[PDB]
Amino acid sequence: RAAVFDLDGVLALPAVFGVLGRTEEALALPRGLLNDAFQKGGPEGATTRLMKGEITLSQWIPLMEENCRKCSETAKVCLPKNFSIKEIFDKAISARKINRPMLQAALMLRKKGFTTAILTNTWLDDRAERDGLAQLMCELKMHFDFLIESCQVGMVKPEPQIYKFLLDTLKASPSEVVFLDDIGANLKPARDLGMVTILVQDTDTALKELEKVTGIQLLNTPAPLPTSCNPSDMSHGYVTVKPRVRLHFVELGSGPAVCLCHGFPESWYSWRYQIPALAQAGYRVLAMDMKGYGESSAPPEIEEYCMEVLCKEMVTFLDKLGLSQAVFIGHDWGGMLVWYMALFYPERVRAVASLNTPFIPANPNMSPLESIKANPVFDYQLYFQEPGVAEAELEQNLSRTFKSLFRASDESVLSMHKVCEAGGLFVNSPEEPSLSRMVTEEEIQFYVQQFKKSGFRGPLNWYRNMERNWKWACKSLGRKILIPALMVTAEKDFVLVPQMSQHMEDWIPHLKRGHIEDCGHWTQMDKPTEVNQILIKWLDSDARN
Amino acid sequence: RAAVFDLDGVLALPAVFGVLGRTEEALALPRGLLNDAFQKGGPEGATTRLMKGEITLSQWIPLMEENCRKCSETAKVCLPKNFSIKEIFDKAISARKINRPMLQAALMLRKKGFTTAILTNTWLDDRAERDGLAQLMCELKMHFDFLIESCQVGMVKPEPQIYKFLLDTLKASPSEVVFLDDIGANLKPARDLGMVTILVQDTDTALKELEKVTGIQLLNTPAPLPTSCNPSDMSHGYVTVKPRVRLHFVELGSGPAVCLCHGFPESWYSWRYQIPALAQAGYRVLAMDMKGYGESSAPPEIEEYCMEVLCKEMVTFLDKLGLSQAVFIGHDWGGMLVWYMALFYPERVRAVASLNTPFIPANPNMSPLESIKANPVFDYQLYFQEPGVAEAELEQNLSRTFKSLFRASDESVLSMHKVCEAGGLFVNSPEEPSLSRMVTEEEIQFYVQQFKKSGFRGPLNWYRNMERNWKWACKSLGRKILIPALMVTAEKDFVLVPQMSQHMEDWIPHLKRGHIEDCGHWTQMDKPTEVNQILIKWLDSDARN
Ligand SMILES: CS(=O)(=O)c1ccc([C@@H](CCNC(=O)c2ccc(C#N)cc2)c2ccc(F)cc2)cc1
Ligand SMILES: CS(=O)(=O)c1ccc([C@@H](CCNC(=O)c2ccc(C#N)cc2)c2ccc(F)cc2)cc1
Repeated sequence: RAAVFDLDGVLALPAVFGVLGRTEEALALPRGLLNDAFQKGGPEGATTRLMKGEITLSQWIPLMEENCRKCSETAKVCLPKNFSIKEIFDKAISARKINRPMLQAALMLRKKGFTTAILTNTWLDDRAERDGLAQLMCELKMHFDFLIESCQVGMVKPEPQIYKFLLDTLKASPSEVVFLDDIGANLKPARDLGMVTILVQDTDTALKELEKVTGIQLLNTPAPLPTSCNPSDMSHGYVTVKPRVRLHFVELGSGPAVCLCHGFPESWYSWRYQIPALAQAGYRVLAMDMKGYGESSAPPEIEEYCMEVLCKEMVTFLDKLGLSQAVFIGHDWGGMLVWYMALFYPERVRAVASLNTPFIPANPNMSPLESIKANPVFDYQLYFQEPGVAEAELEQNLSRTFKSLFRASDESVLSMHKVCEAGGLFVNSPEEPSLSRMVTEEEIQFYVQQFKKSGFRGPLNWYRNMERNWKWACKSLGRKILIPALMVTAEKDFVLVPQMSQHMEDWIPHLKRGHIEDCGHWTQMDKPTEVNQILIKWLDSDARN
Repeated sequence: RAAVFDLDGVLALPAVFGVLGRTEEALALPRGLLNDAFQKGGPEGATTRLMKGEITLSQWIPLMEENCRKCSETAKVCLPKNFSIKEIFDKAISARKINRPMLQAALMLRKKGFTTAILTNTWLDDRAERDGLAQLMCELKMHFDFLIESCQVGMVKPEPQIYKFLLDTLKASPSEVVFLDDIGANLKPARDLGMVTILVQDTDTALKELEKVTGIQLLNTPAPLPTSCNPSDMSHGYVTVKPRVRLHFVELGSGPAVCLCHGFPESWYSWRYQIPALAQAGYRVLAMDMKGYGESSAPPEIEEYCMEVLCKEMVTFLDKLGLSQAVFIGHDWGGMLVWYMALFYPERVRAVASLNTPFIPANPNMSPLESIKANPVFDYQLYFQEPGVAEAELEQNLSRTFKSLFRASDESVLSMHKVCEAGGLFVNSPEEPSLSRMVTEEEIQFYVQQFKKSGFRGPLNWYRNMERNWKWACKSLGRKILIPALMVTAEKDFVLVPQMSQHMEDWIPHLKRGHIEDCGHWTQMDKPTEVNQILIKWLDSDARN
């Protein structure tokens, strides 16, 4: 089945066309005058030339002016002193926003296997403010299989040929397609060809008709998840920071650079729900494969994964990309890394935020090993110390590893206490775990394929530098973090517990906080919507300025 | 040999330290008061803690205030009502600019085989305006082999240990190193260790001493070329636009996106002289391998290289990167592509500029083949038509191909007239051309290695769509280009001659122009300095806003 949506008055409101009407009233012009001038000449008039791509919007403005003068002349009325078609359309175009419920329905239909398309009468926009529209189309168009624009195909609704062209690109028969439009005249040829047609006035009634005919719930459905990433559709970047070390990243959006740093044992892909949201919010997102992971290099030496070297390489990464600063947002081990970036390279850090991981200053009077002992839930970290032991258990069955790890707070385990005595992470774990509700089998297989390259040696080495990190961290014991900073705690992270962050204000006076209840350790995919809301509010506040 | 430069008062002026003096005068304070408060406590004072990285600049401010109060108390003077150390240093830091002649000397020394370094007493900067400094250090640091900062190594000049640390990272003996500094006290330990030392007051005298001791001309040398790109040091991006098509690009900088499009038969690397300049000027540069080239995909089908498909893929490229617009700058075939982007996708084009290639509207009354015949210098294009003929000649000896093509206007040939009758491009060409003054043997071998992947089939296919491009271009004959536009002509391009652009104002009313005399077809490497000046002035005018 197929579903086809118009843009103006359907996926975007208010219909620019509906501004003519409101404008007429405001200026106290005769009803319909502006709409009349707009369509004047029908098939051979200025506006049809515009919609077929014969001329640009800026060439059209003067033509529209002329039609307005002729219409006012005929109607025996005068147009206002500073009457300006340029200004009127600027405002109408800018006012138009995405109709979220209609978009949501479109996403549901595609998710359930429909091929979807936007078919729109539109123009080539060369106005100085054309970027606003450019941004609208971009956001919408990514959610659809096809976008057919009159000005690119040289055809316009309601000409019968464009409907045949639609069916051809849909590779579907008319009876297999639903077509939604707010303009009855433009529906007729669709109906004539035999497709199901919906006349959109109010969105809710339209979606009622739409769910009735497709047999799929579209109205009053549960809150959808944020948009995710298809790895194959992303821009992949590669930067050599040292002769044998290259960092891979995925990049999306424009605006202030935002560098996302994942935890153990994860991937750039762990940010899949924030990447599109942050980009759409006006940021240039750079989601790293951290050293040891995925398409980034994974040298064997333990020392290659100490915080001092990892931080230095992140600075080099910025240097090579030509960035003086980025905002750094980290989760888990990535969260610890970003605190040290703030502490040692404040000049390069526009702002810093950590999910789950608190900033804990080094204790100069206690070995890090001792500190780890003094906390039952930290037992698995000692298990990780001896090279080879954990690698073997984690690498044995990768699908099992990730299905056991990536689980919501209710779906547990694992129980990271008494792991050493038990003799392993999964010693009490099923061979074939159920799939957690947070992930799909396909998402799990992505992580599986990523870890086939380098395995767990690199990732585990992040844990094998306790003494070295402690020494380096001690150098910072006189400092405070005084750049913009955000700490997000997760109620149900049973290792990185919210109370671990209780004293951070001592080191970070102006610290801002967020808190997510009913949220386990895997914050980004556990509660993506709330994560996105927290980060975006904080970015627009403390980074973007 | 090695050369080591201080930052403040050497590679950057004025020395922030020299603001204390000017500030004292402006406020009519006792001479030296501010400088005294700044150094108070010597080895154990607040400022030494700052320079060793014990505390940040923002923690230091209050300490400096206190020292100022104590000094004024002792001197029996009062400090002004709104005396503010924060404000004073903000201004001093911002005023500091790169000392271009000193940098130039450093570049020459490195070019001639010196290992170079910056050794600086500096601080961890967590001020709200820290990015200004971040940007200074970034620009400087890329030109040096090492940067040693006191606050990162926990040592400060003039402590003897930092000089030993310098020598260790230089891997050189004292007698092999020259050390330039504006502070005599900081030179002594260097001199004591036996290195050559230069006390920098005025830059010119310092460079006089420097050239005398190195035996290399540093003063009043010819204008250097702009900074180039080392392919291994760049960020490389990859985007799949279609199942079998991926576009590779190099990316540098932040700010408005600027997409550079090369010509035939070139590479992203053809922009090597503009990439660093444009980034430094405040743009995010994306230099493409165009379809058919380098690390981009090279499908065999001729139709894959028509303008309609190439343009559509560039739009998809923007879509996947999350960019609503980019400025498009093209040269040669890239220049033609960018004109069509402006014409068919104005919404996505922030601004458009072409080097050499004029915009020539399609002639609806003449086949493109006919038009090509009507111009002797276009003869080589007919030679290119039949698949396989030109590929064989261009692929036979790649080094020869590029050494013959990439030549300044005086160093010619080739003579692209009567190529068909002659039976080939190089039929009158030497087997082993001399190396043009525009390129090095190493640059030539880069192009050689790039074309080993896909050869010339893809690139030649750009020429094999004359009829198809003409048909598509005819659809635009009613339009004008009304977005910001720049045409740069080159006096000595004997194919894309400046007079070919004479009527462009008819189609592009607000067209801006640049013109480069004594410039051949290979504009970017022929006259990189002037290209950079023209583009940057136009960007800051018509794109950046
Ligand atoms: C029981 S639960 O709440 O669901 C939960 C589940 C999984 C984990 C993570 C934790 C990984 N992170 C760190 O070990 C870490 C340590 C120090 C700093 C510092 N500084 C940062 C991260 C984990 C644990 C064991 C694994 F084999 C894989 C992943 C945490 C809580
Ligand atoms: C004699 S000189 O002045 O030094 C000179 C040297 C080399 C060239 C370039 C020209 C390539 N470009 C185009 O053929 C082109 C055509 C139409 C549009 C359009 N629209 C764009 C480019 C060239 C020519 C032959 C080659 F084998 C390789 C490269 C031009 C002038």
